[PDB]
Amino acid sequence: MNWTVDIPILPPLPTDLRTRLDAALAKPAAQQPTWPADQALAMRTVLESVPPVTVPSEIVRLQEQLAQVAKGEAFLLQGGDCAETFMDNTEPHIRGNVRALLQMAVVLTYGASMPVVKVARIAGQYAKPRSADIDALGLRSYRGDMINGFAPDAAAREHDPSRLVRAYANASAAMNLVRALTSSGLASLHLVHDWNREFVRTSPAGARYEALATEIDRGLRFMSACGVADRNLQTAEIYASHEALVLDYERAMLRLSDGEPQLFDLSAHTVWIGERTRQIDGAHIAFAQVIANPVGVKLGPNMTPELAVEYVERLDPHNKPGRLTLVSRMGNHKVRDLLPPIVEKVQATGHQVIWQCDPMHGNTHESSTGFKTRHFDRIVDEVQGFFEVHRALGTHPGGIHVEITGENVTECLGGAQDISETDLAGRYETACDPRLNTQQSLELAFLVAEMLRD
Amino acid sequence: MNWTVDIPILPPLPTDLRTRLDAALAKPAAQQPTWPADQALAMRTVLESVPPVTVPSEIVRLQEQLAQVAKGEAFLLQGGDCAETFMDNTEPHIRGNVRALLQMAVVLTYGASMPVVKVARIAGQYAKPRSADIDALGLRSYRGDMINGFAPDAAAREHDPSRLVRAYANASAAMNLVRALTSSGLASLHLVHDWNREFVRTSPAGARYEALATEIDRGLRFMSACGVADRNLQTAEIYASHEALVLDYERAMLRLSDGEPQLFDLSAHTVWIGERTRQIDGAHIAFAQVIANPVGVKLGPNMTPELAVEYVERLDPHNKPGRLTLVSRMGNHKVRDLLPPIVEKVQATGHQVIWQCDPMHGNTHESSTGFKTRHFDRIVDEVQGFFEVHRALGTHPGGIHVEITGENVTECLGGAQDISETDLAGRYETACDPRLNTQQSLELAFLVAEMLRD
Amino acid sequence: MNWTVDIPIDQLPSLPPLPTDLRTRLDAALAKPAAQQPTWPADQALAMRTVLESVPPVTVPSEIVRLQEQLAQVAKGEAFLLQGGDCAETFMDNTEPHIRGNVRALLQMAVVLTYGASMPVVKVARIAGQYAKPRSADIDALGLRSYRGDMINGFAPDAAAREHDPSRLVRAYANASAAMNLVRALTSSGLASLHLVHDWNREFVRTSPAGARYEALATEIDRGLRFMSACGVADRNLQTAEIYASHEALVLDYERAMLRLSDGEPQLFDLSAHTVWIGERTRQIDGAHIAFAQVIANPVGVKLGPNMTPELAVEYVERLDPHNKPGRLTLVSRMGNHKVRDLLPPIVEKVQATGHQVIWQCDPMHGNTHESSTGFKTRHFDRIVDEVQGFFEVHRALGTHPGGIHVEITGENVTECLGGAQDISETDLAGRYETACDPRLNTQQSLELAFLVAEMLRD
Amino acid sequence: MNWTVDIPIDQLPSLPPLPTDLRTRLDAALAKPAAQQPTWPADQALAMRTVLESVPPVTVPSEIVRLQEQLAQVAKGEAFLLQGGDCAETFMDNTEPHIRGNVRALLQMAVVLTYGASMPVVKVARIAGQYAKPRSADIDALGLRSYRGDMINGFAPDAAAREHDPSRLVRAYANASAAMNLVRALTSSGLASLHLVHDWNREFVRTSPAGARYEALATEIDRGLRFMSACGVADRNLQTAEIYASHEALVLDYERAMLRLSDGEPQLFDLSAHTVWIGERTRQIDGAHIAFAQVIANPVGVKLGPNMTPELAVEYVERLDPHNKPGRLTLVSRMGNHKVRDLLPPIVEKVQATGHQVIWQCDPMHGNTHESSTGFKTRHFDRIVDEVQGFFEVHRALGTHPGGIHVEITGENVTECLGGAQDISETDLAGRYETACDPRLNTQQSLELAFLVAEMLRD
Ligand SMILES: N[C@H](Cc1ccc(O)cc1)C(=O)O
Ligand SMILES: N[C@H](Cc1ccc(O)cc1)C(=O)O
Ligand SMILES: N[C@H](Cc1ccc(O)cc1)C(=O)O
Ligand SMILES: N[C@H](Cc1ccc(O)cc1)C(=O)O
Ligand SMILES: N[C@H](Cc1ccc(O)cc1)C(=O)O
Ligand SMILES: N[C@H](Cc1ccc(O)cc1)C(=O)O
Ligand SMILES: [Cl-]
Ligand SMILES: [Cl-]
Ligand SMILES: [Cl-]
Ligand SMILES: [Cl-]
Ligand SMILES: [Cl-]
Ligand SMILES: [Cl-]
Ligand SMILES: [Cl-]
Ligand SMILES: [Cl-]
Ligand SMILES: [Mn+2]
Ligand SMILES: [Mn+2]
Ligand SMILES: [Mn+2]
Ligand SMILES: [Mn+2]
Repeated sequence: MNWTVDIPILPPLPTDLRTRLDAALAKPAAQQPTWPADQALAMRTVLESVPPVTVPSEIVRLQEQLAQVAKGEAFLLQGGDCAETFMDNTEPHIRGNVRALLQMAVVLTYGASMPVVKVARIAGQYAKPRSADIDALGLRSYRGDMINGFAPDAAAREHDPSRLVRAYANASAAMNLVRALTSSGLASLHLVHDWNREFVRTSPAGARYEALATEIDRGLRFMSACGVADRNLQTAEIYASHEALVLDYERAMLRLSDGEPQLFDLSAHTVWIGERTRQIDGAHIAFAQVIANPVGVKLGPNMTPELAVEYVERLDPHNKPGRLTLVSRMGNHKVRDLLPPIVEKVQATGHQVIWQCDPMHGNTHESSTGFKTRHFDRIVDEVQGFFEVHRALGTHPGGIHVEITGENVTECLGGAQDISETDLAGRYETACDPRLNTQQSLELAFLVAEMLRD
Repeated sequence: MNWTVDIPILPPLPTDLRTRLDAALAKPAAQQPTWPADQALAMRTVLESVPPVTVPSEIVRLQEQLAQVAKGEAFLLQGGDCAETFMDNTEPHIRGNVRALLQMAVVLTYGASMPVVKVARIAGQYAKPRSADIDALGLRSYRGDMINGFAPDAAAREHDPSRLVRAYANASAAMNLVRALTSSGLASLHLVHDWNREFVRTSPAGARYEALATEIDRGLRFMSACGVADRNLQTAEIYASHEALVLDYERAMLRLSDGEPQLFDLSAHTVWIGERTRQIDGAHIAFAQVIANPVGVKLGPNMTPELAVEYVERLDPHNKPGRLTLVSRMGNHKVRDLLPPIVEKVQATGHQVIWQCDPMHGNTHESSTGFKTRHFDRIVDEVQGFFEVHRALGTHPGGIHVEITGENVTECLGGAQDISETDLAGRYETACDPRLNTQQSLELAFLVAEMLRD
Repeated sequence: MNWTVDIPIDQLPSLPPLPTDLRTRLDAALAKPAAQQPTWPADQALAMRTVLESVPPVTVPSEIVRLQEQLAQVAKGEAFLLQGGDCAETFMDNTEPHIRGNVRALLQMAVVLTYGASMPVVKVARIAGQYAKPRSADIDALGLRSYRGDMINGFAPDAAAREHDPSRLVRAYANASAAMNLVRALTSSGLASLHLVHDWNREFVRTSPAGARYEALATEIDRGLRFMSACGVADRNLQTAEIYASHEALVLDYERAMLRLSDGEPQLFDLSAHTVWIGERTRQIDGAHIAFAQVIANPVGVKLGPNMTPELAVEYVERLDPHNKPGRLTLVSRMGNHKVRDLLPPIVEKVQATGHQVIWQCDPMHGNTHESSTGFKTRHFDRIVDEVQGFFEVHRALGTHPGGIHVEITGENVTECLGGAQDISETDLAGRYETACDPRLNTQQSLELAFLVAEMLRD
Repeated sequence: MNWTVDIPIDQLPSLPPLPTDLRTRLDAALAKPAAQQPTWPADQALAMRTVLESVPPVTVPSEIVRLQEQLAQVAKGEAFLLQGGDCAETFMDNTEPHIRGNVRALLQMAVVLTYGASMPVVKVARIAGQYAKPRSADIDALGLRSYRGDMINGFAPDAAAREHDPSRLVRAYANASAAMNLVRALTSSGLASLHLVHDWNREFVRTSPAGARYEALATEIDRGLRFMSACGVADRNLQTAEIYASHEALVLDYERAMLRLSDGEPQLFDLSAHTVWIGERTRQIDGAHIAFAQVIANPVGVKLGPNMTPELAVEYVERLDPHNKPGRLTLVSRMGNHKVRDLLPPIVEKVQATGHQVIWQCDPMHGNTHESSTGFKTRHFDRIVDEVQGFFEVHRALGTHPGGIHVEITGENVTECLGGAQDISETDLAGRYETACDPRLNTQQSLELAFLVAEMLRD
């Protein structure tokens, strides 16, 4: 029942990188798995010899496009599953999520009148933090498939270092498919947009989006009338991202680039540090300072303007637009009060970060029926508030970071489908937080396109 | 006061072309100048040695694009001065007309969702027919600058064969400039469309066109957001056309192409035969049958379905879509009754003509103040009727043929500027029929774009 | 305590099965006898196939359809096929440097071949799945069950490692998908750039002992590239590099589990690769391998060695190109340099007369293998070049198209094939003989071969 | 009764005059003495200038700005300038065939030069206005006032025709605009296609008596083009052909009347052409021609013959490139093949030390003219080639850029220059000596020169 891998039995890092990497990893690290060190080492030794998920030239390219976002010349769409699972790492599922991002992106592009950088939560989003080590059933908490199992039994919840290699296998398989898919017919704007027009026809609030959908279609037809063939467009790039949480995994996937040599985390193109692991003197922030990838930090409602500035100065020490993304997650009822003084203070530093809205993690609650859930209207209202904040300051609302899937799940309440607490039981499939289903994700893109237009 | 040209003192036509050309020109020809034959010959001998205004490969290309029009895959915009004059053959004027066509074309392209073929009435529109040889002042009628002078005195109205060479000089100069202009910054869609947005801001009915103007701007911005640079578009082609009226001029500008050899009239890319010279057994129709250029015939209210068919069978004997354009000029109050049976009968033949609306020549009347004029609303209503006719039959409304200028003249009544009979006296500059000024021409394009959309 | 980590293969729910009609066709084909198959228990094989039936595919049908179009152009004399990579991939060497080196060598070869042929070169790597090999003897020189490639057992000369382990099917898939991922990343990186890739060809000329021989062509290629640039052709404005994946379809357990239905018409594609070939020891006309190739939509190839008859050749054409699709079938000649000029012409004539258009591809390696006095299995560069030379002569005489080459190469500076400008000797072989099977052309030899074939395309 | 038709020049209302400040500057410049001007009455000249002030321009400022950018690239060593066409255009020969033949020859030369130089070639024709020439003697060998070109008087050797006729200004404009129209049509026709144009270079090699000499390069160019095509470069996906117009700015009446203001910054452009040069006999440092060149925005050139000093050269640089704009000024060497290697280096060194970047262009014709024993004025192909050879040597020795050539050519198979592969003799000259002024390279000679210069660019 096991495939078995041989433990390799080789370029030394430049002395300074070895020193800084060691210092970063010696700092305290929250939310790490508790598995034996000798077993972790063996797994990392396997991962240090595998082909990388991404390569440095792609990360450099992403950095260039994120700079444009930071400068107000592009918009960032980041999205995908809350938690990828080994079980659902399948072609239909992956294609569903790629398609939903593409569908959203064309609508946002038209509304923003500028390019949309597409970053999927995919090919590595297998680890999550927990506030409690014992869950509501008295079991050790599920921390994602890189760590332990979702099944509600003790043995499955044991931390298993073999999941580090299993997670890489799943991630590299998914990434291969994402690459194949973005240079397939799935890339074509016309294909992708006719999907949106089917969505408009079947949605209960379709008549509401019909005008913009038609306008987009006429735009695409105009492009074609002017002689623009699909043969000669910017062909689709979808980048890979996840939360950099398990440092055993991230450190094993570091590779030294071939103009000074730098350390790149090649488990992804970009990674972010979450609320529970962003300790300013912690290993995760220190790890982010050593790697060359673009990075994000999640900023919740206890964020101060002063700490935001300290993240900016530590994480973008050389003033490189787009290197750092600050991901606002303040709850729809607070975003308007809490965000402006953070934005003002950071902007005064002269650094150019991307300001990205995560309207999901600040707006979750537990339904009467037991399922943890989010209301579509709160998610939409946070994005609305985020846009108001930036428009008042004249700063750039740079992007959104959403949890979505191309499946017709029943996880977040509301939308045009008016998903109720009752409906939640029928198709609740997430291993963790509730995702916008394909219709809700589409509807949000339309709604956000209008915010971009106004 | 004269430049003087030496009379050349040389490839024989294939025997069949010489025979057919001679037969065509021996047939009766209406509306020809009355100047001595020996003087005409000398002028034609000069014109037989000049560089051509157009070349065969451009005419072949136009034919390819007109085929697409005939098949329902493109739309034809034909427009420019009623009568070009030597006096106004200037850079500002020519640029004005090129700009007005470009402005109209972008709007029509967006509305049609397909390419617009642009054919200017330019670089040769120097001759006109007259129903009376003596005009309202008792003078011999002005027949255009290729024939005689506009000035109201006897001597200026004498027919002067030297105007054949003078007309070529003016035509080749204008064509040179048209070519320079269509590969200048004037070509750029963004430039051209910001003009339309200034028009929207200053028009008295601007609020009416604002929505479509914004929609176009968002379409252009989307194109740019998708990575379409102006560097890599279909760069502007504007073709040259005039009424083939003076056979001394047209025959002198024939050239034998270098896959069988054919006769091309290189005074223009396409030419049309007017109402007063379309005698079925006449020299003009017979001349049109010998040349390889695409051709049009104007069809007025006494047109029968049967005669239309005879034109089609004589002028498109080989069934080449786009070779023939049938130009409906029935008056706004008749187009709806008269056009359908012509369309039905021609369509039954299996030939594919372009159906083009000329909403001007069927709707002219004399104002109380003396000036010959047309009402904007009748012009618009004829185009509207033309579209209704085709939509009922499921045939392709292929194009419009309008008389326009990029100057702010006061020649046609109405439009958003509400030009009245009083206003007509202030800026009436046409050597012949009243042209839509730059604002009216633009407004019509918007109106026609909506017909194309509905 | 023995330097291994086990990776749980959790059972996960199955996606919908393939259509009953197509599975009916498949079962009939696979009831045919299959040579050279692993001996592992059926129940274990089934469990592992079940895992593979639900994994993300290595390739997708639209790429296969695109390859088929490019291979049609090859069959019609309008493109040239370059196929190459390791004789056997190993899991141990399935690393970034090794993959990058093989991708690089193939690109280096292709630009030289493109110039020489004055037509596009279709690039198909032996990569992301070449993990199984037949054997003639069930017992090797060490008295062990033979190594059958990493999909089946281990190279290490010990009993435990040599047992047939069906878990290696899944390990094979993990390695194929990781490699394919990287091949995709590399072909859209700076590695794709013609200028970058041809500068490497320039360093090669400067340092090769016989570089003076190739300088003329290398300079001429550089001048061609600079002309492109001078006419205003930007490198982003070219056909961006496609490298397809291929291997020998040997382990039917693996291939059948990697079958998928196209989205739609709908039919079976083997998504473990873009194209696969059938080997000399598994091409029985009524065997399971040919039957499997009949059922799949991918372009396929069949190796043709010196025992081939024109009649059997014709039977392959009738079974595997029944719809007369140009380029769907490639016939790969491996007759030895001393036999190709005699044995190939009758095969070609007979196939051409069928009215089908196959690709005629030259494998100049597998017919020219010998053993050194110092032990190592080896091939002579000159014999390899000479078979391709003879292959061109055959087609030139017949007015037929020499479609392409199929070679075993690596971007490593190994010492596996004798000869080349480096004059690799029998003594030298012991330095870096790293192949887990047949001797490969090293990076210099492979690049030197491309220059030589470029000259053969120019005459 | 004498085979002429008069074309009325109707007076038409004037458009707005040029700005007063700019006309003030112009008047100050044109008060300077002007050599070689027609003697026609001032009042008639004025009337004709008034007509020309309102005609559509020959060129537009955006094309001139684009040329200036391409000429900057030449000045910096990143492109090569090809300038060529008739020594004198005549109204009688300003026909479609003749224009097409000259455009064709220039394109044929440019593709060969592009390959050889491994960089873009800027194509500037001597066309659409080269209708005026200076003379040394006011009385010719027939006892007549000298022919001054068709803008001024008639070639025919009779008194009436030789009188200076200001109507010829308008006839010149009519002919320039007709020619420019056609040049524009031709450069966006199939004549633009690299393949078409290079096939002509292939026929030329096959039939030239010394074609064996050029076959290698011709084949190599063809292989480069086929490589482009093989890498997927479609001919519609290239920089579509631009051919600019130039002539010697000689008749100040014509040039000043063709001045226009750019739309906007705003400044004077001479829209009778894209670029104009000042000749050897009108380049007085304080004369009207240099002053006129100062005032206009177009790129300009100055001919530099064997009397030139480094100091005067430097004065041209200071007057005509006062803002240090690379490529705004071209210095055109015409020192004779026996003198260029001695006379050019001191001029170059001195100009380079100024810190300005001019274009160094070689005119290998006007310094190598002699008369045959059979009467005809002529030039030797070998002397022409040799000046360009010597010009390259000068720049190679100095590390400076040989910017381009300026040659007199036609697409006609005339017999005007001795030598070339056809070995044109003194006897042969009488067959087709058709130039109204200096002897031109015929189509074969001009194409042969391009191969030879291509080799000089390759070394
Ligand atoms: N070198 C691979 C290591 C590997 C590749 C891919 C993978 O998913 C896991 C492990 C092996 O020995 O198997
Ligand atoms: N594998 C990393 C550091 C490393 C070492 C060497 C190298 O080339 C890349 C990355 C660790 O956790 O120490
Ligand atoms: N060959 C021209 C003929 C010509 C050209 C242009 C023109 O506008 C009129 C006449 C000449 O002799 O003048
Ligand atoms: N110039 C024309 C006919 C013609 C003759 C010869 C030629 O090459 C073209 C056209 C005429 O009126 O007779
Ligand atoms: N869903 C995957 C199946 C898989 C994916 C990738 C892989 O390399 C092996 C197996 C799992 O259960 O782990
Ligand atoms: N408006 C023109 C001026 C002109 C145009 C073209 C030309 O070749 C000469 C003169 C005319 O009066 O005729
Ligand atoms: Cl890289
Ligand atoms: Cl599906
Ligand atoms: Cl042509
Ligand atoms: Cl103006
Ligand atoms: Cl079975
Ligand atoms: Cl053995
Ligand atoms: Cl004056
Ligand atoms: Cl003389
Ligand atoms: Mn989440
Ligand atoms: Mn009219
Ligand atoms: Mn092998
Ligand atoms: Mn000369």
